[PDB]
Amino acid sequence: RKESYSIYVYKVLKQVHPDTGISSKAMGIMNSFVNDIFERIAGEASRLAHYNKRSTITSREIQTAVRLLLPGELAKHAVSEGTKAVTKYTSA
DNA sequence: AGACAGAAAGCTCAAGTACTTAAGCCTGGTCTTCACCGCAAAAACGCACGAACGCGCAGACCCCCGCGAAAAAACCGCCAAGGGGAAAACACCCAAGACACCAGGCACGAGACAGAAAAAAACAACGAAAACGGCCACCACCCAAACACACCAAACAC
Repeated sequence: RKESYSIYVYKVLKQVHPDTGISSKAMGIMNSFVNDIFERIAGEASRLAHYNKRSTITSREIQTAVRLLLPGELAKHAVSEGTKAVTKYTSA
């Protein structure tokens, strides 16, 4: 039962485009994409942590990594989204 | 009132103490110039876990061989337009000069802010029980794959 991001990418698609489906080949592309972005961000956060002699990866490390990797408006909106989500989550 | 005496500062004259020098030149050799202090991190050896090792079974799936339809791939030929060569020329860039700027070097001052130290707690990891989200199995539906018709419209000729 080798695990994947499929259910979520289909949930998000159904939210943004209720009448649009997804081929298996394109679904594979999305899984690869998610995995790749995950590894870019986590790796940058790891480097940041090591440089500053810290042992925990917190939201600050992730935010900075996002700012370093995502170009322009992609970064600005991603940061907004991430901040909104961690705000909503802490205040439950 | 004055005359006598005693008590004074003074003054001088013997003991004790601090300080100084100690011939000129010359030749070799040997020895030594922070010592004792102790943390860093590279390393020794035991102990216990557990990750990877072995080996055995399952079967999935990769290799090989077969025949046919179909198409792309190979070969040949005309030829046109494109790559390349030669030529003009003009004004774009390099070169040389004189005058001047500001980069560079050194200096000192002030202090913002980086690195360290000591405290203190909120936050992450651990063990545990728990149940529901995400996976597999398998069904049915309809998007796009396909074939057949057709109108449309770019191409090139004149």
